[PDB]
Amino acid sequence: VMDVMNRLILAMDLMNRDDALRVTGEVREYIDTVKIGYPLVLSEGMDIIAEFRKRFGCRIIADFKVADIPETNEKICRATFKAGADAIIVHGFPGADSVRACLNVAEEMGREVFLLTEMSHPGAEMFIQGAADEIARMGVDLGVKNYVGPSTRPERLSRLREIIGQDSFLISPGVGAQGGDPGETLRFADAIIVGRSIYLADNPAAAAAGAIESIKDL
Amino acid sequence: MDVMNRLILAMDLMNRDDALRVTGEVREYIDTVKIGYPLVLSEGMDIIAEFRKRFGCRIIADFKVADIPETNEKICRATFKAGADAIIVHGFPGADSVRACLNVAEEMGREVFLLTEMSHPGAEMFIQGAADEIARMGVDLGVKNYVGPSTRPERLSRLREIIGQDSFLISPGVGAQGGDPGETLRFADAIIVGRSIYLADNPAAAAAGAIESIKDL
Ligand SMILES: O=C1CC(=O)N([C@@H]2O[C@H](COP(=O)(O)O)[C@@H](O)[C@H]2O)C(=O)N1
Ligand SMILES: O=C1CC(=O)N([C@@H]2O[C@H](COP(=O)(O)O)[C@@H](O)[C@H]2O)C(=O)N1
Repeated sequence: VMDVMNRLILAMDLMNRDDALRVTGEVREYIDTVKIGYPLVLSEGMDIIAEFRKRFGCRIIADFKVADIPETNEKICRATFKAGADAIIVHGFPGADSVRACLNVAEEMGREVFLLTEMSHPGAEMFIQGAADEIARMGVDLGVKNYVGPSTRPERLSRLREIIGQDSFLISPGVGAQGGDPGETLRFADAIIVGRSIYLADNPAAAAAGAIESIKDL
Repeated sequence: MDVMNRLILAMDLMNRDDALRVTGEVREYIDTVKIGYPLVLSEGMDIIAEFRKRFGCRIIADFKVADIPETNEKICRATFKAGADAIIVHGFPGADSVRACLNVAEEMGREVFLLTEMSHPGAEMFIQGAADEIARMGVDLGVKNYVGPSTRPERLSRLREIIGQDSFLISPGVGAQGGDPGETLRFADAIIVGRSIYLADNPAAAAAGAIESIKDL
């Protein structure tokens, strides 16, 4: 599994190149893995991935929550890996064929797929939560090794960890702004994803250092 | 929304030259183009403005928005800033995530299309069982634009029943995936067609032929 420095992944959702680059550079000594999503990509282009690689020594997880039909999913994965992303996050709710399409491209291109099971926001309780355990089981059956689970629901995150096993890699968002606790989340997740608590702080470096300090024993 | 010939082109080619050329070859048959991530992630969001400059067509950003509310808001803002007239959002992530999109659309004068049931086989695993409820959620939220599967006419008909004749419904899965143009239009206001047109030997004839099959429709 990828060796995430300090078990902390930065969710870089700022929407302008200058600010995104500044903040990421300021926390560079604490984080070597950055999650780049559509807020930044749709604002600055896929070349932002290239710029991050050039400026920082950070792995890039493209958080695109791929959720289309198999044929389109394959195209999205190809374009994303072509740009330099180390991994891509895919939704499991659209079914097994859609996930398999992503896995096939990842295998062919030598990259990784992260399967998003349950989400962290309130709305996830409406439809996703009830399908989450089966989506996770589906991931295991398909050979998925990397997963995403919610920090906001410890009981659900714990169950997801059980389903995927200790060998699987699990990252978890919802820490900080959404209410999740760093340490508690790391009881089940290999790494925590943190966005606003760091990138909106007056001193992102201090925010990152503080978060790491609170989980130093972990 | 008034879609010319009830036909929406799904432009999923991945290079600017081919995308612009093919769209230009069928421009006389359409006035609405669905642009998704295959093209956007390959050529950039500036491609939307380019399409409006060259064709003056309506642009539906098929981004199947499926994030938390906060992120959904940012995605919609960036998308509408690029010139998209509408955006497609997944309903599976819940009401709050859809509401976030509706708010931005209202603020920027755009439309939100709610994707209920999908057209591919995998949709039967989790989405289909929640589709009717997702559609009712759309009705409760005031959603007026929906997306349903051409590949399952009975499911598309049910979606139409739930949302009513007043709502706008577009449907993908026509052609390559097995859906029939005419049958799909019995329930949907417009059909979405990708490969059957942009992958055809002669895209113009494909589009012309498709419209011919639904001539008196
Ligand atoms: O269930 C999930 C999945 C996910 O990726 N995310 C993403 O994780 C990040 C959370 O950021 P934040 O720490 O709440 O500011 C954002 O980029 C979200 O889009 C989430 O919050 N919940
Ligand atoms: O359920 C759905 C939703 C959707 O948007 N689509 C999209 O509709 C288009 C269908 O293209 P095609 O006619 O099968 O080539 C693609 O851009 C898909 O991503 C789909 O096929 N099924």
